[PDB]
Amino acid sequence: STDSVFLQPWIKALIEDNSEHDQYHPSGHVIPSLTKQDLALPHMSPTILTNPCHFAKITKFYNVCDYKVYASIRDSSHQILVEFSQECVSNFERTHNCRITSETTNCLMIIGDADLVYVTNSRAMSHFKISLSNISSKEIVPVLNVNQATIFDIDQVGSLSTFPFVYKYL
Repeated sequence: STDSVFLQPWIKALIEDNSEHDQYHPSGHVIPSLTKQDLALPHMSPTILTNPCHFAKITKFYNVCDYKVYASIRDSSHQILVEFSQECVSNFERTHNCRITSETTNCLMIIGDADLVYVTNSRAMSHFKISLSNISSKEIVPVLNVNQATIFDIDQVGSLSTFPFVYKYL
Protein backbone atom coordinates (compact mmCIF):
# COMPACT_ATOMS: atom_id res chain seq x y z
CA SER A 1 0.00 0.00 0.00
CA THR A 2 1.14 3.53 -0.82
CA ASP A 3 -1.42 5.08 1.53
CA SER A 4 -0.08 7.93 3.66
CA VAL A 5 -1.84 6.46 6.70
CA PHE A 6 1.53 4.96 7.60
CA LEU A 7 2.99 8.43 8.08
CA GLN A 8 3.05 9.04 11.84
CA PRO A 9 5.19 11.28 14.04
CA TRP A 10 8.57 9.81 14.95
CA ILE A 11 11.12 12.60 14.52
CA LYS A 12 9.93 14.53 17.57
CA ALA A 13 9.88 11.51 19.88
CA LEU A 14 13.17 10.25 18.47
CA ILE A 15 15.12 13.41 19.27
CA GLU A 16 13.46 13.77 22.66
CA ASP A 17 14.41 10.22 23.65
CA ASN A 18 17.95 10.92 22.44
CA SER A 19 18.47 14.43 23.79
CA GLU A 20 21.66 13.28 25.50
CA HIS A 21 23.99 14.35 22.71
CA ASP A 22 27.04 13.78 24.91
CA GLN A 23 26.01 10.22 25.76
CA TYR A 24 24.45 9.01 22.51
CA HIS A 25 26.77 7.38 19.97
CA PRO A 26 27.69 9.75 17.14
CA SER A 27 26.85 7.00 14.65
CA GLY A 28 24.10 5.41 16.74
CA HIS A 29 21.59 4.02 14.24
CA VAL A 30 17.97 4.92 14.95
CA ILE A 31 16.24 2.76 12.34
CA PRO A 32 16.82 -0.69 10.84
CA SER A 33 18.96 -1.09 7.73
CA LEU A 34 16.96 -1.38 4.51
CA THR A 35 17.97 -3.41 1.46
CA LYS A 36 18.05 -2.58 -2.24
CA GLN A 37 14.86 -4.63 -2.47
CA ASP A 38 13.24 -2.50 0.22
CA LEU A 39 14.33 0.64 -1.62
CA ALA A 40 12.95 -0.80 -4.86
CA LEU A 41 9.56 -1.54 -3.32
CA PRO A 42 9.19 0.20 0.03
CA HIS A 43 5.41 0.28 -0.33
CA MET A 44 5.52 -3.51 -0.60
CA SER A 45 7.74 -4.00 2.45
CA PRO A 46 5.89 -4.59 5.73
CA THR A 47 9.10 -3.71 7.58
CA ILE A 48 8.70 -0.17 6.25
CA LEU A 49 4.91 0.03 6.15
CA THR A 50 4.51 -0.81 9.83
CA ASN A 51 7.32 1.53 10.87
CA PRO A 52 6.53 5.23 10.59
CA CYS A 53 10.20 5.81 11.37
CA HIS A 54 11.05 4.88 7.79
CA PHE A 55 8.62 7.46 6.40
CA ALA A 56 9.76 11.02 5.69
CA LYS A 57 8.94 14.04 3.53
CA ILE A 58 11.30 16.42 1.74
CA THR A 59 10.60 20.13 2.16
CA LYS A 60 13.73 21.61 0.59
CA PHE A 61 17.35 20.83 -0.28
CA TYR A 62 20.45 22.97 0.20
CA ASN A 63 23.46 21.66 -1.73
CA VAL A 64 25.74 18.72 -2.47
CA CYS A 65 29.27 18.31 -1.12
CA ASP A 66 31.76 15.45 -0.79
CA TYR A 67 29.39 13.31 -2.86
CA LYS A 68 26.81 13.81 -0.11
CA VAL A 69 23.41 15.48 -0.40
CA TYR A 70 22.33 18.02 2.21
CA ALA A 71 18.59 18.62 2.57
CA SER A 72 15.76 19.12 5.05
CA ILE A 73 13.01 16.60 5.81
CA ARG A 74 10.09 16.21 8.21
CA ASP A 75 7.09 14.05 9.10
CA SER A 76 3.63 14.37 10.64
CA SER A 77 5.27 16.31 13.47
CA HIS A 78 8.49 18.29 13.42
CA GLN A 79 11.23 18.99 10.87
CA ILE A 80 14.91 18.05 10.93
CA LEU A 81 17.96 18.33 8.68
CA VAL A 82 19.22 15.24 6.84
CA GLU A 83 22.54 14.26 5.29
CA PHE A 84 22.74 11.55 2.63
CA SER A 85 25.96 9.54 2.62
CA GLN A 86 27.99 8.82 -0.51
CA GLU A 87 26.67 5.26 -0.32
CA CYS A 88 23.12 6.60 -0.08
CA VAL A 89 23.62 8.81 -3.13
CA SER A 90 25.20 6.06 -5.24
CA ASN A 91 22.46 3.55 -4.42
CA PHE A 92 19.69 6.09 -4.93
CA GLU A 93 21.08 7.00 -8.35
CA ARG A 94 21.29 3.35 -9.43
CA THR A 95 17.68 2.79 -8.36
CA HIS A 96 16.02 5.95 -9.62
CA ASN A 97 18.51 6.97 -12.30
CA CYS A 98 18.44 10.49 -10.88
CA ARG A 99 19.69 12.76 -8.10
CA ILE A 100 18.20 13.02 -4.62
CA THR A 101 17.41 16.68 -5.30
CA SER A 102 15.72 15.95 -8.63
CA GLU A 103 12.34 17.56 -7.93
CA THR A 104 11.76 15.57 -4.74
CA THR A 105 10.43 18.43 -2.64
CA ASN A 106 6.86 17.36 -3.39
CA CYS A 107 7.52 13.62 -3.24
CA LEU A 108 7.33 11.05 -0.44
CA MET A 109 10.63 9.52 0.64
CA ILE A 110 11.74 6.48 2.64
CA ILE A 111 14.86 6.33 4.80
CA GLY A 112 16.86 3.31 5.95
CA ASP A 113 20.05 2.45 7.84
CA ALA A 114 20.05 5.94 9.33
CA ASP A 115 21.68 7.30 12.49
CA LEU A 116 21.34 10.36 14.72
CA VAL A 117 24.17 12.86 15.17
CA TYR A 118 24.39 16.34 16.67
CA VAL A 119 26.15 19.19 14.86
CA THR A 120 27.17 22.74 15.73
CA ASN A 121 26.46 26.09 14.07
CA SER A 122 29.72 26.19 12.11
CA ARG A 123 29.17 22.59 11.04
CA ALA A 124 25.69 23.19 9.65
CA MET A 125 27.08 26.33 8.01
CA SER A 126 29.97 24.46 6.39
CA HIS A 127 27.95 21.36 5.50
CA PHE A 128 24.29 22.27 5.00
CA LYS A 129 25.34 25.77 3.95
CA ILE A 130 23.02 27.31 6.54
CA SER A 131 23.81 28.89 9.91
CA LEU A 132 21.76 27.56 12.82
CA SER A 133 21.44 31.00 14.40
CA ASN A 134 18.56 31.72 12.02
CA ILE A 135 16.94 28.29 12.26
CA SER A 136 17.50 27.20 15.85
CA SER A 137 17.36 28.27 19.49
CA LYS A 138 20.51 26.33 20.36
CA GLU A 139 24.00 26.13 18.86
CA ILE A 140 23.84 22.33 18.82
CA VAL A 141 21.11 20.52 16.91
CA PRO A 142 20.28 16.94 15.91
CA VAL A 143 20.74 15.78 12.33
CA LEU A 144 19.72 12.57 10.57
CA ASN A 145 22.39 10.69 8.62
CA VAL A 146 20.83 8.39 6.03
CA ASN A 147 22.62 5.57 4.23
CA GLN A 148 19.64 4.10 2.38
CA ALA A 149 17.03 6.28 0.69
CA THR A 150 14.31 5.97 -1.95
CA ILE A 151 11.85 8.56 -3.23
CA PHE A 152 8.48 8.13 -4.95
CA ASP A 153 5.88 10.67 -6.05
CA ILE A 154 3.20 9.43 -3.66
CA ASP A 155 2.32 12.23 -1.25
CA GLN A 156 2.57 15.89 -2.22
CA VAL A 157 4.73 17.79 0.26
CA GLY A 158 4.55 21.47 1.21
CA SER A 159 7.49 23.87 1.01
CA LEU A 160 10.02 24.56 3.76
CA SER A 161 8.36 27.20 5.94
CA THR A 162 10.52 29.75 7.75
CA PHE A 163 10.31 28.22 11.23
CA PRO A 164 12.39 25.55 12.96
CA PHE A 165 10.69 22.86 15.03
CA VAL A 166 13.15 20.26 16.32
CA TYR A 167 15.74 23.02 16.65
CA LYS A 168 13.21 25.29 18.36
CA TYR A 169 11.93 22.79 20.91
CA LEU A 170 15.12 20.83 21.54
